[PDB]
Amino acid sequence: RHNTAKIAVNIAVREQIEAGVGAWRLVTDYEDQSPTSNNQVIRREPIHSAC
Amino acid sequence: ESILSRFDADWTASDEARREAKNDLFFSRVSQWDDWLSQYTTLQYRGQFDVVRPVVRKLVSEMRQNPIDVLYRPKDGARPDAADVLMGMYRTDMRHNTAKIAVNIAVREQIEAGVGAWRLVTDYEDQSPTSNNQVIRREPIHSACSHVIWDSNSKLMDKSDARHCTVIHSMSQNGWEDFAEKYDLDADDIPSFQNPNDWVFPWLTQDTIQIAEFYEVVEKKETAFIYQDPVTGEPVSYFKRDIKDVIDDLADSGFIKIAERQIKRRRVYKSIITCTAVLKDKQLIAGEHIPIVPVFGEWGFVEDKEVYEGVVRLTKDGQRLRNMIMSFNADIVARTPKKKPFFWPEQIAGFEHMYDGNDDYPYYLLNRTDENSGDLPTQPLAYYENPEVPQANAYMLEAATSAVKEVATLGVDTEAVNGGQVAFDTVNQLNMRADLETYVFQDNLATAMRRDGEIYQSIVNDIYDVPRNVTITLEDGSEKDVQLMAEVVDLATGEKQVLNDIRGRYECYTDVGPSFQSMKQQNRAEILELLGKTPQGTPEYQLLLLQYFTLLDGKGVEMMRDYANKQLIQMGVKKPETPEEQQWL
Repeated sequence: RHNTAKIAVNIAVREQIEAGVGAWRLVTDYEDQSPTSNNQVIRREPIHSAC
Repeated sequence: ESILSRFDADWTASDEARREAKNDLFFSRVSQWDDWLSQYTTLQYRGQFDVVRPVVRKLVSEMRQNPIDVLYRPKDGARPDAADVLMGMYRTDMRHNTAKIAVNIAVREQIEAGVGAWRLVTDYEDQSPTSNNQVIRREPIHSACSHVIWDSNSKLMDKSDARHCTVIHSMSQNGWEDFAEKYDLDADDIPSFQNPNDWVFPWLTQDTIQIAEFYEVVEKKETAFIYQDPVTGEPVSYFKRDIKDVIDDLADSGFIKIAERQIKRRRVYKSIITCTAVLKDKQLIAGEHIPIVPVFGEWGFVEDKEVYEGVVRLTKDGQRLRNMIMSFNADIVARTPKKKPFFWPEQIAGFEHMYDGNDDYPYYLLNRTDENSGDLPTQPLAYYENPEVPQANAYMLEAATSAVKEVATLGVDTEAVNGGQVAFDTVNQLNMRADLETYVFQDNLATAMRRDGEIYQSIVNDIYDVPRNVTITLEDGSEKDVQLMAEVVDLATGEKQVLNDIRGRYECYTDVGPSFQSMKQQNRAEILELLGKTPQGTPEYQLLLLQYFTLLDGKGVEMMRDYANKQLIQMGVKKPETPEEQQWL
């Protein structure tokens, strides 16, 4: 459903050279985006400018 | 009103305008027009200098592999012959399209002219045939660089929800086009909009025309179905539930349920949040959301004010004083007061005809006499002597000429291994799904494939049950012809206009990858290198001949799919989709 992470992997690996590492964003807990049997995976993503 | 929320923060745009936003035009100011910055004590004439195309120009010619023609990912939800409701819908490529260039405008839009906003088909079709089979068009917008500011989502967008910043489309004195279906009388709504064109007021061209009223703002929704507290009267009956771990069967603890969630919304109306007002109502539309989405490149930002994604101008070092040559020569070819050969011209310039080029050149009265002096070597050497005779530009001309040792060295390779995919391409493929993503994840009301709903014809099941005498059919040739005449049926009937998010009606998901267009393209990988694919032997007799057709589904040869009927039946493989007909024998 999501084959590749477009910019998320790109700036994350470059930022750690540029600045100190940050956090990694995710949907908190459950039952908001597309709840159902099967159907549940949330793709990787860094946090917002907390680095 | 009492709360300034959406407006007050929107007064901040012009607060940084005097610093970042008025000079944020750099993209088009370095790419075109005038970069004038620090100048003082100057004269006018200057200002066509184009060295910036070499860096910007190859990126639009960079990659021809962006179009990525790809076909038909299947899945396990519905088998490929269960897709029968569409057929040739998007098999058409796209409609007859002005937008085949539009995506090519979008791929350079990471900055270019400040990122534009994307536009799709405000309302339904004017042309109304049957057998819908609907393809479509797209356009972005121009300008709108720093004039629009986006704090919304900006990170992971599948746009499963319709939250948008501002959607209404036009700018012009005919821009009142946008509402042509709507109210549309005198255009009297009188807003005040966004005029940051730096003005000392020498000259002209300010127009106030803009149509902006917010559309859909901050949707917030909670469901967590089928759990509640039925008794005691319930002040603000609805409440919030998240964690589900340890619950088990409570059914006998009390009331039965058999309940569904009717959408419960009274949204306190700030009414489209127009600083002035909106004069019309009833924006509630159909099933799911509005198909329009944004178009987006790579994202990065730091703090309050920034400058983003340097590509165009890396040479800003030498761009400044390499034009001091204008002051070297063009200044001194002007200012010169009479380069002079002073030998014995103490009186110098005589009567007119001397400098008119009269007759022949020899001159008159070069004379010398001196009163009490004494004579020693007076030596008039000075012709104004020497220009700056630049030396270091046998050196420094190359540094302003070449910073590309640091720049153009990016992606050194020719072809074959070590491909040329760069960060520009890798993020843009998620735009192409707009040809499809817009039509699918939305639920929408009736396409009315056959006789609208016609939910069940099952009534016909009433006529056949025959207890008294029944016999099996005696040997059957002749009239039966095509089968399916009603005898006994269990149809697995249910399909509804809005089937909400449920699987089995879904179409296709993201196929993105390299340029492979799938009918067996990567099993034989051609490119420029490998050769031997499927050599001769027993396996190829059943492999390359029947299975490999570069002609796709083409009907120019009907013996493509005709192998199976009278020849291979003893082996038992067929490979049509088996729509219609059979054998005689």
